[PDB]
Amino acid sequence: GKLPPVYPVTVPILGHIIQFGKSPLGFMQECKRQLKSGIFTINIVGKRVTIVGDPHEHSRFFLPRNEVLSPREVYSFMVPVFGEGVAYAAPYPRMREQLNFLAEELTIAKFQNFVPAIQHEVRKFMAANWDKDEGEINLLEDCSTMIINTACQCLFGEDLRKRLDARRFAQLLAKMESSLIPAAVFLPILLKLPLPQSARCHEARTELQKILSEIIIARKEEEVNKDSSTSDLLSGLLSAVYRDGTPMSLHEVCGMIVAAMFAGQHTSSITTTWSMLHLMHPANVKHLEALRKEIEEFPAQLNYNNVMDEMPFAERCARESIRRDPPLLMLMRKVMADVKVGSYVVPKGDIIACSPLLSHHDEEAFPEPRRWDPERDEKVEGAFIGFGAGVHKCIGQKFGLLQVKTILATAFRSYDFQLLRDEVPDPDYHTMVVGPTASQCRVKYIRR
Ligand code: HEM
Ligand SMILES: O=C(N[C@@H](Cn1cncn1)c1ccc(Cl)cc1Cl)c1ccc(-c2nnc(-c3ccccc3)o2)cc1
Repeated sequence: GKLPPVYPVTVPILGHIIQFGKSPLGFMQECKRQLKSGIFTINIVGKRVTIVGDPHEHSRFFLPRNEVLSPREVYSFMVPVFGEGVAYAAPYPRMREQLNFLAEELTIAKFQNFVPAIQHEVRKFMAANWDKDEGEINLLEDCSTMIINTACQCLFGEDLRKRLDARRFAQLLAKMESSLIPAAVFLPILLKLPLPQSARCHEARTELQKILSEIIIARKEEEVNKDSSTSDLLSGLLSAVYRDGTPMSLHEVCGMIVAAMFAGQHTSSITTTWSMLHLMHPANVKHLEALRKEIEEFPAQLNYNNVMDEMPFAERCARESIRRDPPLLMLMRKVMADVKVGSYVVPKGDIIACSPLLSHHDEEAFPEPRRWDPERDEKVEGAFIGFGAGVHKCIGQKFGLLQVKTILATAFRSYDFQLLRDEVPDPDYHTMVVGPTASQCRVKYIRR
């Protein structure tokens, strides 16, 4: 009656999923062009997915309440990692309380200490691995390693870090990441079947929870004497009290730690990696010299004020990396009730989606979208959705960018880099969180 245009189904069981796999951006643009409409419906394994692909209409996706546009069903596949009743799996008011508590642990007030702590970890890394006059590295692997160290330095007590060090924490997160199946969104039977991948999620989460409980017990054994107990993400969340007067359970605390550490790890690593890749490319020398000018007068020891107040260009670099190659390609909700978007009604039962990948390549909002240009601004309000928006906007943005900017400032003060390829790497769309193709990320570092 008032449905968006349906892109024709020509291969029935998997309507558009194979073409989407082959070229996510190419596919979606072709739907947009052929149907002459930013708002269109594709068919994924038999499920209607209505894409809100017109930037002018972003608010119709991001602003409706959970009860109308629901995130629970689309995050169901992450329950084995977050836990039953945690985050999106909890009743919505309780979901928001949990997410709010997490947000409060990532506030700007803590950054006074985070900045030197982060730089210290970075400098430790570089000293140990970038210690030659010049050397070849995988930049993606190395940025990932730095982000695990910097994040854990900020958010984990030293006792926790001893128990769960960078190597072990990486392995744990990797076991989780490699064992999740986003396809379960469209093949919900997967969540009910015996799968090795589900078992592995349970093992990893159980290992983490065991470690947390041992740390909690040890702190309680030792605290009365200390006069100075450990303050970290774990202790913060443990002291949270819900509006009904009850504390978070360890189960919930573990899940929220999984959520934070998982969320921050890949996105922040990938963002740092893309930024450095672009900045070291010849097409972008004007931009590199803009970064080197920004940071030229900084102390050897970055402080809060340097990073928070005096790095607007470095931040523009991070943001435009996410603009061009957003780590999260597709944001989704389940439609619980009919919703107006543009000239259309999206029916109850649809999955509705808003794709940072598609929207970031709308040529009205972002002319020449495959050009990386940190000096661009959007020409359509709210077109940039790299960190989402509205009800579920990213709560980790500032902390993520804090780490990115600190690495950029620290790396480029002491090194140049040469990309060992003519072009900036292709994005690799095969993974949950999309980064540059790992095998294309070998670079030469050169000490200054
Ligand atoms: C570093 C680059 C980052 C990018 C590009 C990014 C991107 C996003 C996006 C697109 C969303 C929206 C999800 C949706 O609409 O369904 C989101 C939400 C979220 N992000 Fe991030 N994020 C980043 C860093 C972080 C970090 C460092 C953390 C935690 C330390 C974090 C934690 C979260 C959480 C908890 C949510 C859910 C918010 C809610 O549901 O209300 N993110 N992020
Ligand atoms: O990593 C995921 N979610 C993360 C996103 N994140 C927020 N900041 C940093 N990352 C996440 C979100 C909320 C919370 Cl609290 C914890 C996490 Cl850790 C995630 C990745 C991919 C998908 C996904 N599901 N379906 C797709 C998809 C569907 C069609 C085409 C392409 C992708 O992608 C879902 C979740």
